[PDB]
Amino acid sequence: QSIESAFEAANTGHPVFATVHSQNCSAVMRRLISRFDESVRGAAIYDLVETTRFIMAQTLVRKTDGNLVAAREYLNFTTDIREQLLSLSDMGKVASEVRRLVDEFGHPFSLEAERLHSDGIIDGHVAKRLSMM
Amino acid sequence: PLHLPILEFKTEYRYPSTFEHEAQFKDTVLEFLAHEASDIIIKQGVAISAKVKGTLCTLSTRTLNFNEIERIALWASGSSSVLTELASKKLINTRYEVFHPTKLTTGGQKQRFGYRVNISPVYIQGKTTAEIVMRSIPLDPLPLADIGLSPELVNQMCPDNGIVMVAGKTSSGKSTTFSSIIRYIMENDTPIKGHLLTHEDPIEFVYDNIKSAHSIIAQSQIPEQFSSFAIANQEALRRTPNLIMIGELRDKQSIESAFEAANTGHPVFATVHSQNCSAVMRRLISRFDESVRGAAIYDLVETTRFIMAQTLVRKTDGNLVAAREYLNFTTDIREQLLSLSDMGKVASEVRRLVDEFGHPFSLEAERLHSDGIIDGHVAKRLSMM
Amino acid sequence: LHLPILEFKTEYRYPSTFEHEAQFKDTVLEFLAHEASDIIIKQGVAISAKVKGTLCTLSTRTLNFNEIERIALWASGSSSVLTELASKKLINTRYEVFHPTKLTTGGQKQRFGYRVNISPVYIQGKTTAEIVMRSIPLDPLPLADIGLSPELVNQMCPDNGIVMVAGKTSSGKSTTFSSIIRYIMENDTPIKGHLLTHEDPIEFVYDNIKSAHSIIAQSQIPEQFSSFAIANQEALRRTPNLIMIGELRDKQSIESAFEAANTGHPVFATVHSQNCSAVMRRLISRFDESVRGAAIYDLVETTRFIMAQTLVRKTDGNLVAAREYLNFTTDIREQLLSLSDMGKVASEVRRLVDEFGHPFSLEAERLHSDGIIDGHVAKRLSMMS
Repeated sequence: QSIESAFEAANTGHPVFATVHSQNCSAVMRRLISRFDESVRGAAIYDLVETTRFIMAQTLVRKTDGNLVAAREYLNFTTDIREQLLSLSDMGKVASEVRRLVDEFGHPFSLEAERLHSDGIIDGHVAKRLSMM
Repeated sequence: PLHLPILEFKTEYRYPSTFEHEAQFKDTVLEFLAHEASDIIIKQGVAISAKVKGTLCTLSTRTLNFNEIERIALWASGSSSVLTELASKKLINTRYEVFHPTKLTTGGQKQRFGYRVNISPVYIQGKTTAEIVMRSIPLDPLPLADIGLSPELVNQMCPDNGIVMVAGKTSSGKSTTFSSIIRYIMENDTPIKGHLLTHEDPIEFVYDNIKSAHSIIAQSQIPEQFSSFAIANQEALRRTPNLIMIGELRDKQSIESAFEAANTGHPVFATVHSQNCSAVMRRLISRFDESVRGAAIYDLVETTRFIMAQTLVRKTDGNLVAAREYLNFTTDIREQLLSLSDMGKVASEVRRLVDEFGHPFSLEAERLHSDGIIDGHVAKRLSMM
Repeated sequence: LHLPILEFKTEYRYPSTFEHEAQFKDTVLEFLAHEASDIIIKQGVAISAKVKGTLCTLSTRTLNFNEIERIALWASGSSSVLTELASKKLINTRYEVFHPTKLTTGGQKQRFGYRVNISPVYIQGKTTAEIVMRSIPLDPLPLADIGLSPELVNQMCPDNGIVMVAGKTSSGKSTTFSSIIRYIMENDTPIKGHLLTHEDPIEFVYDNIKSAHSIIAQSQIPEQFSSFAIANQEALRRTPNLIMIGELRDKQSIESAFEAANTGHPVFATVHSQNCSAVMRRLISRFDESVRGAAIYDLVETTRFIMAQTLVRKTDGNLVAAREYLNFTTDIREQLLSLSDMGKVASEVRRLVDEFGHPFSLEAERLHSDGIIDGHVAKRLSMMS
């Protein structure tokens, strides 16, 4: 019911900011879809792709200092990306696709870990942990 | 000085030093109303602001203290226990009418503006207050020329049967479009005449002051008179309607019900939350499982007579115009979509068909921009959809 | 001065203000002189009726919410109906008007029968009722008129078990069942004796059906029994040879059907379902998983015959009933029982209707070959239902 209310607020023309307890963007999509039964699950996937504009996953990792930094995956849902997500003939794959697309067009946790690691903000170990997210 | 919301110059009033009385408050309200206000917001933290031209304007830099907002709150609520109720966690929505003395109607008596007033818990500088919000309530259906529609086009939108859909993100534009179309229906000789039911969320528009030779309208409120929209339609079948404003098509059951209504005798006006006509098609089709999806596409193509997506774009001038893309589902179009082989290309092909025979968003932006109304960039965005 | 059309009067002068029921019945009779089919009473406007589809009235004068109160009292079974309206109760009943001037029947008198919706509306800030009465056929229709073969309906009248006709609300299941009962008691059929019908709105009456072997009692279900559950509990207390129950809509209705059938009665049920498989699946879904096995067994064992039916418009422009049906024989039923998985029953039933029944595809083929439906219509029938 929360996810549906977010849908309606979005489609009634309003920015909706929402928090999700998932590890990463793929996990966000999959988790959101899990809420909806198979009978409604097509409609739900279409609503979710059509209304989503942007997905950020965050985690806290240890800086070389010992302080924490927020590493972020994000995918930005351009009209291109959403058009691509809709046209996968099987929607069981949507989540997977998102991953792919995040990898191709977004800022995956691997890329963020490379980026922190190049700036020396992060060790190799937590870099590896973080890419694995 | 500090960053501030915009203040338009006042009309017929000097700003109150402090909000002492409901007549002061009302005078502020109709000053706002001169600066045509979509909505008006009272919060203690900031000066009174209203949504003029879909932006936030404030009349003075002065910021109301909590007692001001308490008084205003008790005026608009009409209940002293308001914050008492707010701790009781009862949600407080009511109506607040303000009458502008000098203005009067075509006939009528005394000019009235309704507001829907929600009073909602907020939390600020460490504790609970109320925020008040007054949404202006549309007065009467606007003439079609007034809202940018030609009598011809709406003639297209007034079939003997089937489904006319208007599509958009915001409810205001749909309510306005369909209310205008219904007033035009009542006032003119048109294929669809007789009993007109509308199943509205907030009954936005009223038809008390629309003269009809041939037609009657019955309006029913969203939650409170009819619990469901399903309930309201199922009962609608019992009401010998000559046109059914169904409300939004959302779930499989809503659009199957719409199919039902159309496939008896009488027109159905539906709104859809999608950006353009192709998007309308694709979205409605989404509601249906693979196995049922063929039958569903057949029903959708055969029942549909006309699809309008509208948006609001900002003209160079400093105002908001409705951009409309529309396709009329004439028998040729319907046959062409039925003549498809995949039948899953119906969305694409509907796009193509809007390009060929409809009014695409690109053409609408080209015509708007060709005239003074919109700049090249907003025209670009408009064509993009 | 703009007005809907008003009739030339036959017999009576319009009341200054509606007070007595006899004025209202007289008005209905005036409308009937003009062969008026439906009547809308609403607050803003004069009492109107649809003559040949077009709205009309007996006077320019509008009605006060008071006389809409009165009229609502008269047409509806219940008293003080507005509180029932604010209780989100759906108020459909039936209303009868006997002809004053000794218009008599083939027998002794002549009566006119009305399906009365009362619906909540919103007028000028206030909740109201709109009333709509649709003249409805009084006597069940012969099989030939609704296109049923005596052989098939004999197929569908067991000594025991459940006969279901499924369909959309606007598909005239009630008509089918009324025809089937009239034929039941007019002909020599396996089912004879005391037949009870429980009808929300009672539509058809059997007062003019002479039977050699059977008596029929009809009970209206809001007004005479508070609930369907109560009426079915009471039905067994009586000595029924056939119980036309309600829609099978929730667990309790389905269970009442189970009880009636298992105490050795034909049970006639409607289901809100597009096809037979869909009927089975829907009924099974009503039960929790813990009880759903038992419920499935009961369902297959008590079912004797399943009809889904649609009204499809035919080449002429009029509409006829397409019917898919399966007869549940001992062999069919036991074959539904003897599955590795019972959750598959629905699927199976699909299969079975294709194999042993009259599927929608076959029905569309045979309608189309005899040139009843246009080919598009046949395709739609085959696609799903």
